[PDB]
Amino acid sequence: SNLPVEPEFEQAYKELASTLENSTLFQKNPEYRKALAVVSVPERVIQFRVVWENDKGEVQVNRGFRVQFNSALGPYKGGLRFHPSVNLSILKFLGFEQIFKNALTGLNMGGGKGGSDFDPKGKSDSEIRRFCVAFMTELCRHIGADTDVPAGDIGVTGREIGYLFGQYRKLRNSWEGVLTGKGGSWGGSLIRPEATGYGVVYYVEHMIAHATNGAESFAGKRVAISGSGNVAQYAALKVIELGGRVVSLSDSQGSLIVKDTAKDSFTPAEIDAIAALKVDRKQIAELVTDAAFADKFTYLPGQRPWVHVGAVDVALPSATQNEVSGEEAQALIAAGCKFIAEGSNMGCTQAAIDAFEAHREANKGAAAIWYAPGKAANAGGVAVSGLEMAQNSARLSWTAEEVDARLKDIMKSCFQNGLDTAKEYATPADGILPSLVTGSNIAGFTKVAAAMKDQGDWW
Amino acid sequence: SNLPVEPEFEQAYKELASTLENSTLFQKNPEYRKALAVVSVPERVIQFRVVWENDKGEVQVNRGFRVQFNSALGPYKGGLRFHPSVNLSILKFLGFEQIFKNALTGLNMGGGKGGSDFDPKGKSDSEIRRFCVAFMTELCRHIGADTDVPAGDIGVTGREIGYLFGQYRKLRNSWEGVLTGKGGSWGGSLIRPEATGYGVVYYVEHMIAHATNGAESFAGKRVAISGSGNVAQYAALKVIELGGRVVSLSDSQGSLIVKDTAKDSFTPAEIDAIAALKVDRKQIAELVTDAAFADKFTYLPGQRPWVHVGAVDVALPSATQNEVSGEEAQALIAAGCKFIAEGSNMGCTQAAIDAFEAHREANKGAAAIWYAPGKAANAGGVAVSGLEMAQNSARLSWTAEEVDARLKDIMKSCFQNGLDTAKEYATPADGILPSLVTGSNIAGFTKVAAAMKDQGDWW
Amino acid sequence: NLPVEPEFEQAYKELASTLENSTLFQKNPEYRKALAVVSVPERVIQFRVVWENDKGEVQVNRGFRVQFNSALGPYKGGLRFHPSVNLSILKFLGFEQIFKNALTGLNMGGGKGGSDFDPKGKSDSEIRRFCVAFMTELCRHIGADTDVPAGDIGVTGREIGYLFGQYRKLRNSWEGVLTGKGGSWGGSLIRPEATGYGVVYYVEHMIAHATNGAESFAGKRVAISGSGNVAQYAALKVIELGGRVVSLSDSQGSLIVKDTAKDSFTPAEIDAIAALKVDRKQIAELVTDAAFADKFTYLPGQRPWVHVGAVDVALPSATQNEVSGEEAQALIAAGCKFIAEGSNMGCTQAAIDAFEAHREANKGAAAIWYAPGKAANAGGVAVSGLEMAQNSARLSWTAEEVDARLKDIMKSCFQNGLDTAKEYATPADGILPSLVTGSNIAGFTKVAAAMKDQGDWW
Amino acid sequence: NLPVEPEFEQAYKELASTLENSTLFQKNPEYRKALAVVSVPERVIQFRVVWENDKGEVQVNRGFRVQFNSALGPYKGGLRFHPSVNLSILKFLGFEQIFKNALTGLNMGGGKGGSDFDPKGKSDSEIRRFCVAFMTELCRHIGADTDVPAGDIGVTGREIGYLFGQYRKLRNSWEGVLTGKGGSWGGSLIRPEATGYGVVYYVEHMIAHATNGAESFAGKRVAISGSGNVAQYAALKVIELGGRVVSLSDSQGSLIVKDTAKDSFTPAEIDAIAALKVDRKQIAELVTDAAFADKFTYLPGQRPWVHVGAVDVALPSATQNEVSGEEAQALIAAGCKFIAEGSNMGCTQAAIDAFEAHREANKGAAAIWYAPGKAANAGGVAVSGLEMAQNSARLSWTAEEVDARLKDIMKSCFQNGLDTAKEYATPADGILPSLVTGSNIAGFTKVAAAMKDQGDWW
Repeated sequence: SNLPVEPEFEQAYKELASTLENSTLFQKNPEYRKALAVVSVPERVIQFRVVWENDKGEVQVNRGFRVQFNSALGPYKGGLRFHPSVNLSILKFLGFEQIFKNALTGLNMGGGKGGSDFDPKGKSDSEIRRFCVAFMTELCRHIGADTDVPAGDIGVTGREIGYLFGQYRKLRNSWEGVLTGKGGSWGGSLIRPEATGYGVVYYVEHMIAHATNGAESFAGKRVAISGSGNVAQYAALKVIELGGRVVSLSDSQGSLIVKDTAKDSFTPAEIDAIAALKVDRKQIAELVTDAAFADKFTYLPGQRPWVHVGAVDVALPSATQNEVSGEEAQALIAAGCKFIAEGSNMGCTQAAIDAFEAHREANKGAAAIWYAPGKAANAGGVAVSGLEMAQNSARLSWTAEEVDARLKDIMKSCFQNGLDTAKEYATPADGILPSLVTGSNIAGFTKVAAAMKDQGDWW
Repeated sequence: SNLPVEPEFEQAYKELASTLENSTLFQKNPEYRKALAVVSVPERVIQFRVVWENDKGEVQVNRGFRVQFNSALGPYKGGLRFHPSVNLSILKFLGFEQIFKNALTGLNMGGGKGGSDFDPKGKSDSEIRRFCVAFMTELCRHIGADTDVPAGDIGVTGREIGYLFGQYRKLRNSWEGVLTGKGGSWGGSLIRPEATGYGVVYYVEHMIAHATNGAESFAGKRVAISGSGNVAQYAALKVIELGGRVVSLSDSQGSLIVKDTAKDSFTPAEIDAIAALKVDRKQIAELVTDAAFADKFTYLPGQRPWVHVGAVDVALPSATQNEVSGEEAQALIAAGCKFIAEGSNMGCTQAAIDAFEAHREANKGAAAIWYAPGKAANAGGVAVSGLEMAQNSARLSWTAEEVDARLKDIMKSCFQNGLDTAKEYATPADGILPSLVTGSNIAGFTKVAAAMKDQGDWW
Repeated sequence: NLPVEPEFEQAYKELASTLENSTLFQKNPEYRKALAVVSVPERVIQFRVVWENDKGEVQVNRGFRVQFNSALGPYKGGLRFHPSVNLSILKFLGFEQIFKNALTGLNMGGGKGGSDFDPKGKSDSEIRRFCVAFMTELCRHIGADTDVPAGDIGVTGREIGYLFGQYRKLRNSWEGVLTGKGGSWGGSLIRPEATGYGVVYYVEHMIAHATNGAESFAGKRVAISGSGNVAQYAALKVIELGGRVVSLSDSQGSLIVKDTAKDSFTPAEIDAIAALKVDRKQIAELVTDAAFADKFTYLPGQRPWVHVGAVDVALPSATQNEVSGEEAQALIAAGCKFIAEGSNMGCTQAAIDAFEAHREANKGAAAIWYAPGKAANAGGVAVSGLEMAQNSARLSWTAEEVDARLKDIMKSCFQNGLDTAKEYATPADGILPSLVTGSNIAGFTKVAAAMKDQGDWW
Repeated sequence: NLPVEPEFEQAYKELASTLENSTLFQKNPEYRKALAVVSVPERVIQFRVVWENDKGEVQVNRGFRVQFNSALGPYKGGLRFHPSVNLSILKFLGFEQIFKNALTGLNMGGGKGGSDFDPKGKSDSEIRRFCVAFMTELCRHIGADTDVPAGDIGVTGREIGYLFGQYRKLRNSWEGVLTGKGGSWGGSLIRPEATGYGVVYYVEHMIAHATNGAESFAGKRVAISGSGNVAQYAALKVIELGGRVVSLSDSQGSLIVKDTAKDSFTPAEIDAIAALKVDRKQIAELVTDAAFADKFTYLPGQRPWVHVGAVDVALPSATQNEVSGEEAQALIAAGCKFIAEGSNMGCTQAAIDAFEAHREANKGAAAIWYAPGKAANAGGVAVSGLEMAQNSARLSWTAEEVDARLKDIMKSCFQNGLDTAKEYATPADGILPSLVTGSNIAGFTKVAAAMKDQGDWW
């Protein structure tokens, strides 16, 4: 060809094509291979020079980017990354994946990603404000509430969303849902901190409902969680609300586990204390310096929770990538684990995923461990961005109760899109649970592709 | 300096600064003094020539104005005034106050004010239409549903909102929530006539709930109302709905009071009759020409209701400015009055306000009379403007029931913002009710100020 | 209910007075309605300007743009960054711009803007940051067909640069949105020389009418004040025409030729004053050299008028209100016969009233003839219109082409003011027509008439 | 983390090198900061282009627009439809356009765009469909004050037509949004002749400086390559000036006069090569007639340089990289003293380094003098600016008016490059100043300086 070398993007494309080729989609719909060629070239890319002033009064140059990849199902939606590795290949990879994740939710959102090679590390607040102002001066003309609604990602938190929103308001002279992850007083949504964690649990509550034909739920279930950030904390609290017991949490240095995994659970106050050590970036281990905690928990330095919990029913890896091995996957299966969902991204290794799915194909219905990818089950952050834009449109804020109930419905849509897509295009044997991984890898594309066809984007 | 002389604006600024300096806000947040310098200079002022034609075919010149003061929490929101005194000083004063009132509600609304030195007095309907058309020809380019949403005020009623909306539609070729107080068939909201009056009562129903830990409500309470316009009429009807008894109403010429303040109440039919005398601009006194009314009410010419009602529990001044003196405030306290809220603006004199708050600091909890300023408790008109814009956005009209329930929730937000701000920055002694006047004077600024900071408008 | 704007109210009052004291409202009585419409600005934008100083502190200033009148063209007029700036002062300066711009004969409306921002003590980076903040809001109200601002006190080529570059980044368009631009990004030749040449061009036409062609600048002694581009190019033009330049001055004092009867500044001397002024130095520096100190007297703390001896022409080219009523009577006693301004509002009202009373009392060439700034000072504003014209043609005209159109403009301006005065302010036979009243009427009727045609009034 | 863009990175590197090897950064050290800012595009738009071929199949191509720099004007530069097109190649071509456009002295920024769409084998209807699809997205980023694209390889009058008509339908505006337009819908006279005349105009100025006016084109033997509008109008100009044209060529071979010492192509011969080229025919066809075959030798598979014998001037007017380092040393050995390009990037870097080393080793008229394309090749881009100027005037100038402004432009371009070289790349006494280094510096400092004034860097 003459095409640029884009290894991250070429790999994302190959992965999706590889999933679609392996299913029955092109056997039944051979013409959808054309959809694949079309969708894989972004509708629009803006690259732009960002000049800004540092604390020493010195001119600085960075590169700014917005990949507006697809808008068949709604306006471009997707995060901004401020990281010195950022380039078009990486944003094309992330933006391409964001199309199909947003689509998988059921919400009217396209896909996109942007950001900068700007490095937030070592920068003052004012440097971050000056760059945000310089960045949004160009970006403003390509985005807006009905066109493209960016959000946070690596190096873009509430602080940068703040500065970017202010500059947009000042340029466009308009108050609108142009960004998500806004502050609560200026168009933010309630249930945003809780979105991903709560969403993980609503997703698996849909899995438990389906697998067990309604006979079981989270009430009395033993849940092994890993990690202790946003996702782990709010997933724990939702499990407790639904009458489940969380027997573990972990940070990078070890696992905190209830000594009695038959009886006991983290309480909401124990989660608050964990939350208050994380803010002050201390180790979970530190809690067993007090007398109350030491009596109720074992701390296991350097250890993941999976082999140490005993009999468990649900596993919510919510710490990091590749945090459940093939081995500790067998250990969960052996322990009678029936539900595992990724709070984290790519949380399960290929070996762990293979073990779960091998088990799903050799065990009928409720006797299978059912695995759900993060793409599907950590989509709660995405769902609540949709609800922030919905609230912004009418400029009327919902109650926590209204936002929570809609997030649960949206997670039921993520679950049902995955289920239905598996049943059509990766049809399981009689009595076998459809593959929530294959379902979820395919569901996005088929909706985007049929929509592009209806809209004349391919024929 | 070189600044223009703006006595009304300099006074509004001094009053807010004086409230913030007297609290603990700058002791805990000294950097918010910068927010004060920034917020006090409007983001944008448009002044513009208005040329229009009178009934004699003669050219007329007036001045048109829009102060777009603040938009950190939403699009500019605030009334239009057509009055021969109008100038930039007065609109800056009103627009500045509107920022913090809208903010106090919890709704995503900035603040603004505009209008004209045009004098509606003696003008024909067609003159008012010609001026409205000439006025909106310039104003249209600076406003719109997501930018700036004006409304009514002195000299701008449904009639002028009508003409202004028509001209905007004709200029912009768009149907949108660009104005509030619209006609019911063209984007108006239900519960608009009832907004302020109903809102007054929902606010105090929140005060009664808090003060009495839920043990009391409006059911069986004796309520002294003054005035007989919109506010008094709908406040009365809401009190009756909630099982309360309204023992009084008044116009400029005297007070109509139930002869038996232990037993009796105005009924909804007696309010209809009062409403039908007001439309035909007659005096409440005139009702005691009939036999039924004379038997049930005493008319007291030239008298306010406050000393003449006996034992009363709630007082809703809803007539005019400075309509409850220091003296008639002691008389309400002595009568066991525990709740007073301003339906009217500045309804209580400084002396009355001081008496209420002196009583609040010397009496624990439910034994205090609790006073709420109009800024807080008459915000129902503002709340229903928010709900009109919400309905306009989707172009789907709510039921009276849906609008009423949301107004009650919004009034609970006005109440809670005032409470929480008092508890933080004017912390009462143990067992003392937080100051709803101080709370409500501060709550607006702290939300606008922290939002400006998040958005980079000051640092 | 109106706010008190002294400066504006004064300028409206003296314009009213010039029109009342004429045949205008006798012949066209309906034109009284136009004065009341013209006097209220079509549009005013006031805005918050938040910017960051070199210590990283948040600073807050007020931005303004007065869009006074657009009957004859897009709004046009300078920006002023000065701590005295307010709406009152900009309305006053903007009201004037309407009639100045009108008198060039080009399609330019009138306006004025700026900020109470104080350039004094500010670094180049603080100015760049303020200019970025300022244009961020201003950009949505202005444009090459809407409103084309320019420089003034505290807004030089430097600020015009930073304002242009921010307008270009935000609007993503390269257009004649601002005048006074650099030679390589839409600037005009003759732009440095425009006001100074223009006042001389105008005065040339005065001397020809007053003497029926019998005198010129040739052999005239010319007192000039100031030492900037305006005083420099006014002097170089006087010299080219055979006149003698007897004075220049800066803020700290005057530099006068010892022999004001026969002697003169040279182009070489002018070049060295300009050399000093790029280096921010005083003209006093020069009588420290022996050659200059023999030719010239330095007068600390003085303007030149009282100190030049007998003189024929005065061109105030320094600052506003630099010719008092007393200094005007001194110029009359020194035998001065022609006075027009290189500086914006150089002459006080007391000075203008002295000149006009002298003109009414002295037949023909015996009178001192004053021309108002809206006519004689319009050389820069004229070349600002030719800069717009060059930007819209996408070409840069030669210095000779710009200069040719400038000469033509200043002649049509002189002629309009004289002919208007002869029709509506008909002087006593042998009295020089009022170029004060002629120009005021000429500029007011051209605006008022176009407003009528366009339905701004009836 | 940056992507590898060889072409771009090479062009940045050789520009850096020319600036380092000079007094520029000694005199103006702060200008180093500008090189790093100028080198990153202000804006790049990449977009999907979906279109339908003659079998009704969906096709997908990549569209680009690089908006490199707009300090000096709206973005300006051609579109290329060629299957090799990518962001790297367009950045390279766009970076060059900044400095080419700057050197015309008109207000034009720089840019470049196009598509990997392959016109080869495509019908007129497929091209129309692709042009409609392409402009459908491109239109929102471009405009007569924002970005004015033009033709290049694979984008001829035909594509400019279809692009213009789609822009007009979508934007509902008739404006100078594109250059290279047809004579009846905003096109310019001299647009066919612009690049060929322009290279000759520039070379005229070279021969005059190198010989201090003692030689001209008169009696010069001129080897030309190519047979398009550029080679045709370059030849007709050389002939008008008394020069002799010894070669033309197309892709399949050269056509050389047998007697390169004394003989020449005629205007009549040029007319017939142009007759053939409208009919898509080879220049080889011509020595099948007896008259031509006696006058001329055809050389299959050859460019002319090695084959012309002794020659005085070389004008490569065919394609990029058509003068290797070897062919450059052959031109030096044949006694060639002046070389400039009619074709975009005709000379290889190896050729340019040979010419510049020869210039540094040979005093005065003994040196071969090479002029870089950004200076000598800017005739088309110049007339593109005059096409914008005509569109904004709403007039069509005569051929003589367009030609007059073109001569003036190419003279100011030559003079800027010579004077810049004499200031910052001062040659050894009797050495010809580097028009390579002079032009590079001249074009970089005009852009860098306007960027500074406008606050793009400090």
